[PDB]
Amino acid sequence: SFNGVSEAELLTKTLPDILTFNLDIVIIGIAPGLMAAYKGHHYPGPGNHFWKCLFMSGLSEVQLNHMDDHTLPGKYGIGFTNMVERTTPGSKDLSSKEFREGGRILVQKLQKYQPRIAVFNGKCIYEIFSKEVFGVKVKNLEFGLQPHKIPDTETLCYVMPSSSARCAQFPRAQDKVHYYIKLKDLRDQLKGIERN
DNA sequence: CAGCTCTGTACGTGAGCAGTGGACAGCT
DNA sequence: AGCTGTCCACTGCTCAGTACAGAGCTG
Ligand SMILES: Nc1nc(=O)[nH]cc1C(=O)O
Repeated sequence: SFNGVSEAELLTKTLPDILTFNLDIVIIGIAPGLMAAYKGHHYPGPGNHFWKCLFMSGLSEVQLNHMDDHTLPGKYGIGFTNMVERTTPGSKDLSSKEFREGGRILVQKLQKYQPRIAVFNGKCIYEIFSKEVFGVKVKNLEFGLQPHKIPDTETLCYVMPSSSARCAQFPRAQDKVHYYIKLKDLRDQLKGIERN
């Protein structure tokens, strides 16, 4: 239990997406966790490396945490959303129907606000997104920039390893910070190419 | 065969938890 | 000195997606 709050109570709770227009980066999660639903703020968890990697990459340029998430769209042009709106404990707890339902809702949100870069935050959520939305399932899928824009917009797709600490292949935030940096370079490159 | 999909299985760090015990001040 | 308590340093845990092998497909 979290400070006396049952897990069943957290499952009923939802984590509201923080979204505006003209955003440089929208961070797409898998689906909000217990700690995330509890705090009412994105990427609380003690481990998750999100806020650590955000600082180490120089994106935030100051060390922040989940409570500053609402100030991100204004200052840093960074938004938040999820593949699945439902509050879930882990990824293995999600079915295929839920992912694809969330896939439709996600792409509709993405083609609504239309940011510069739509950043997936996992391996798996883009695998399903690419198969569902683009109808393209590629063997040996890779991280980083993707060949396909979301339909009828200019928004690029960028894939990163999940900021969750459950991932053994990327044990430390030092391992995942590499993609955050390249994301920053992509953002600066889109701004410079636009002003040209 | 060859390739593709599906299921299950195993894998590292470092933050936080409860339990443990040593340090140690306040007593008499 | 002897006893008893709090406090905290420290312990041993457990816990927050991804790659891949192999069974079961289909061409
Ligand atoms: N973006 C996320 N949000 C969550 O609530 N859990 C996990 C992720 C993730 O793996 O990116």
